[PDB]
Amino acid sequence: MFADRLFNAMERNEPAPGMVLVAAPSMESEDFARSVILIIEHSEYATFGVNLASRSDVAVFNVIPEWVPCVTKPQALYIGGPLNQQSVVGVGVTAQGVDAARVDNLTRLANRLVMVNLGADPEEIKPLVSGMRLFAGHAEWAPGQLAQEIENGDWFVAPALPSDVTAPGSVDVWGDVMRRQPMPLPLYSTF
Repeated sequence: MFADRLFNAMERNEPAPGMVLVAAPSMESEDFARSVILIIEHSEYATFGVNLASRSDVAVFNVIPEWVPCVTKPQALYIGGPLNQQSVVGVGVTAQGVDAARVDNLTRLANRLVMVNLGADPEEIKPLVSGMRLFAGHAEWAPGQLAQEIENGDWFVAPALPSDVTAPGSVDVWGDVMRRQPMPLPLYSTF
């Protein structure tokens, strides 16, 4: 866009758990280009999030095989971010009837999105979620840093959908999240 950075022509939704940070088309960093970062923690100390757009070549079975029954295909670890890549976290979609606030092993982000305690018994969790994906590594923003970057036009804050977390392997996550946003963002998606 000529007038200004693409996102500065859009509305500014407040960052919060359950929202995704969409990378600007011009962001070129190998670790963050075309990422869709789900915010999983947002406090005065930091903001943590996991990219939903990058599938790794590591199969869940080769790391935590006990969770494969609950993992939505592709059953591979997704690269959540450049930090703590040995750390794995699970994001699920609550099943009908479930209220995460009533389950110790499920932490609500927003709507039906939840954090799954991977230390829990997979058999306990299985009937409580209709989908789940595992993320190795995460991204962290120092205090005030996310605001600065948003002001710089680096990120577009938008709500996440369960379909972003359980997206099939043939789906272009960054591309499709951009296509469901107001014009002219869809004109910058690419497949």
